[PDB]
Amino acid sequence: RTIGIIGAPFSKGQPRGGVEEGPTVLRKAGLLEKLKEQECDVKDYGDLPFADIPNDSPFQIVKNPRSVGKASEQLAGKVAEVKKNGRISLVLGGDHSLAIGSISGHARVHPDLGVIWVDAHTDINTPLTTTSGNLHGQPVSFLLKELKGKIPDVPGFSWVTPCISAKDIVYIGLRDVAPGEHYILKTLGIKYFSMTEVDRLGIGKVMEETLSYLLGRKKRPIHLSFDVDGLDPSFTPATGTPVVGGLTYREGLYITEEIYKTGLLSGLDIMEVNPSLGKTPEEVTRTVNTAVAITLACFGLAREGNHK
Ligand SMILES: N[C@@H](CCCC[B-](O)(O)O)C(=O)O
Ligand SMILES: [Mn+2]
Ligand SMILES: [Mn+2]
Repeated sequence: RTIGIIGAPFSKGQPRGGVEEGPTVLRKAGLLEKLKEQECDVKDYGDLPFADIPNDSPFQIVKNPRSVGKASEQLAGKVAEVKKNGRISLVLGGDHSLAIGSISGHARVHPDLGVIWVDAHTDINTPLTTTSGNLHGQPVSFLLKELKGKIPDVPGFSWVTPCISAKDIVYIGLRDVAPGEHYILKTLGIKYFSMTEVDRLGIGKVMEETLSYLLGRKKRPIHLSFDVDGLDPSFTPATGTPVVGGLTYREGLYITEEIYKTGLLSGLDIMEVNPSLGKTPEEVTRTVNTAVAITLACFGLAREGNHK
């Protein structure tokens, strides 16, 4: 379970911009260092410099498409790289649009990967369903095979090619899903566990089924794209789109303690942490701390204890 820290200080996937200064708060909070206290082999590929694109006019109402499509394309090759090194890719990111390039490059080296998406939103808006233009709520849209042919030609993404099927992804923690997104959910038959199902089943059963839905016929690679807003705002408040009634600190730790234990963690994304959105000093450290703990759990830190 070797690690390949990959920093993606990107933000042009939504309005607020301090999200790109996240690989910093995390890195400085002690991430890579605390990972060493664990039997983790860690190699930091440094922060990915995402040069700006000055000339990036809206495509229809889709914002910074070329800036977003390039930074995702940039990450795709960088993630493919650490993956072709026998390392789990750790993507400390800015916004969640980077999951287009994150999952994409992972699939290049591992086309049989299953995606586990922890979020309050499904982020499955097509350039035609979305009503905000923020590309951070459309990433799953560019990634699914079923929908290609329904995904227009947004400038900057011609390097993309649907890598996963609707049946290779699960959603945990949904509580804010748009009408266009819900129809794509039900239509393509995407398996998901919104907050209603976590409430009915308990995260224990929720996690049992998720993994069994993904590793039932073959023990295939798992891609955990974790959005900190999946967790309730009382834990990770320094985030762009917070919704009440979210996953608890403990459920945040339970989801990842279980995933780790499969030994199949292959790729991970810690997205949407924005310090500047913390209305107070301890709001930023509580978001970053909850983000560091989710990461450590993904790599072995167990609440019951650990011993050499
Ligand atoms: N569906 C809204 C919200 C997106 C939420 C994105 B996320 O998961 O990265 O916080 C939009 O399309 O702009
Ligand atoms: Mn998201
Ligand atoms: Mn979200």
